[PDB]
Amino acid sequence: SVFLESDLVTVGLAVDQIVGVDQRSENFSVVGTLKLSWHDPKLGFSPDQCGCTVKSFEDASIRAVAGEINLPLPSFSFYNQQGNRWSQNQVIFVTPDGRASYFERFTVTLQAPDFDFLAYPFDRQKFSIKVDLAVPTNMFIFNEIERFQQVVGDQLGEEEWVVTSYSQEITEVPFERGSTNSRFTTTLLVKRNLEYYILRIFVPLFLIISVSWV
Amino acid sequence: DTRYLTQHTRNLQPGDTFHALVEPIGEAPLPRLRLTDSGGKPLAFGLIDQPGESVELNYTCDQDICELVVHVDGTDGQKDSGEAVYRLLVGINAPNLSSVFLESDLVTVGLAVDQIVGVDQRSENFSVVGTLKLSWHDPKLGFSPDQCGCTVKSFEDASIRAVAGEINLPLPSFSFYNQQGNRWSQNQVIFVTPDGRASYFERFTVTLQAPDFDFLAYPFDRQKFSIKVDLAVPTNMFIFNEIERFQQVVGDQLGEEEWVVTSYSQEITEVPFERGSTNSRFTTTLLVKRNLEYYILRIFVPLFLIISVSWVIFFLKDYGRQLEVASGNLLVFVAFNFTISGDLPRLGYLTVLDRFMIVSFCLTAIVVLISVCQKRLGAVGKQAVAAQIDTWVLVIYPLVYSLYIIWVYLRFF
Repeated sequence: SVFLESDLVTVGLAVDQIVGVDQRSENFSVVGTLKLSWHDPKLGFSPDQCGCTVKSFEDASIRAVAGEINLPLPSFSFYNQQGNRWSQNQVIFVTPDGRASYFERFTVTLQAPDFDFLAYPFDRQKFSIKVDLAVPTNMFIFNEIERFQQVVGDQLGEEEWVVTSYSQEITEVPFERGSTNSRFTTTLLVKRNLEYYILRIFVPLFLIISVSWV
Repeated sequence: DTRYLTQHTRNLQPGDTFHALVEPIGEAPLPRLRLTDSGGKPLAFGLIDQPGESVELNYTCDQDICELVVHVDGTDGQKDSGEAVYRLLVGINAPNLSSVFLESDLVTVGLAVDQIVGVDQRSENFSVVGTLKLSWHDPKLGFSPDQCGCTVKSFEDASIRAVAGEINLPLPSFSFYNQQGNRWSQNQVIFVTPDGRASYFERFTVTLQAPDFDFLAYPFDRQKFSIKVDLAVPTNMFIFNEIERFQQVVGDQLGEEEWVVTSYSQEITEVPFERGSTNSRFTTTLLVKRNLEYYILRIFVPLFLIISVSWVIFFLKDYGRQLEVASGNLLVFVAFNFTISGDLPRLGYLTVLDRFMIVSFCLTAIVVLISVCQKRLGAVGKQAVAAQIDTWVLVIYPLVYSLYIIWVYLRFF
């Protein structure tokens, strides 16, 4: 068994809807789910007090009442978030073992600064969901990605773009001076539906230039 | 998906017995049965019987109170066994091969739409106001009405989620799956009786996703507006089992004029979450069809008029003027065409109206292609030839007119 005692953040994320995709403002909006999990021998829920294996908590209770012992918790931030994150449930479960599992279903607006409009309307793009820790890696790191459900939902609900391939991958980033924090970069690569562009722009053009020929 | 099972039992009194049995009703492989306490610590083994097909199990209560949880282990079995059935025989005092001895906590969900505020087309979402009622017996939170000169006490949001979580017994959380943005919750009030009957309803405003928007049939299109409401917790804790219609699902006065509801659907499902864990989903679906009374009087009536003009010009045969008129009628067409506004998001497909419109425009220009030809003839001569085709066209024009309609009837219906 492993004698360096571990606290290690397991991050999972999943997109389930692409609500909005702005072009002018170069942002886009997705609904999703984000799950963090980590063993703490602490918060050791002996099930003599509770006739149960598992107890759970939501937002105001966790951030306040779990901070009653003043042991640390792995904070996190959507780096390239614009505006607000519309958090529907922020529920967090714990085992006697002391296995923390926090997932949060969310609504977000995200920046896409890697919009190349040159290839238009034949253009591909990168939609990213970069999710850092707020705390440094003196405290917490995500090391292992769990795919807790499929990253790209069957029913995204957007018709101008469709996703080609996804990418989930961890990096470590400088913060402050000489301090590094993990970043769970969750990137969709996308290509544009040209069927609109062919039928309402291209054939008309062909027709009009055909007239000049004839 | 559900490859393991539990049942939280009733509180056994001191020195009271317990009997349990599993039998494969659907010729399925043999399961492991066990009894455990309310926590993890286990009490017994469901042994494989003398016959060799039944899982016999026994235990008697020695502690001050016995909180019991029967396990049915389903991991050494048929791989992805779509159907595996079992008959679970459980009882307290009589060893035999009135009231219900599996302790129940069971979420009763009711929902009702009262307004369809907004219906976006481009973004493919829509907004409704409603009410959602959850109810469940917990012998716990047992409100003895000696403290309160009353039968019932109630709580609103900040008090329930915080102060009801003071005892740290669990509560059935829930989420609108296909919610976009925020849920505008007006009152989140929850009632309880001494009995320990939980009554939570919440009036809400929501924006919901409709990824099942087919724009092809447009403007003759029907759609599905859904309100999928999951639990956040798994079914180790809570399940909705029974739907109560606490008021009529579709309000008389929805307040929307472009669509009206055809039929509704309320129905429970169970959905995978995490790995190997299932949570209930209260799918409450409105089926909808479009009011075309707008579409008939501002799109279709005019179209008919404009194409009628192309028809009637063939009557005239003063060919210069005929052509002038036809050309003019086509010119209007352009104006009209860009007038009709479709609020549809830019779309991969042609819809119905897009197809009829494109057929209208082009041959309307074919009527102009014919006026030229006739005028030319008339000028050089063979004027009767021009008149022949005039009659010729009038016959054929409105039937290709008609079959085209019947053509798309078929493909689009």
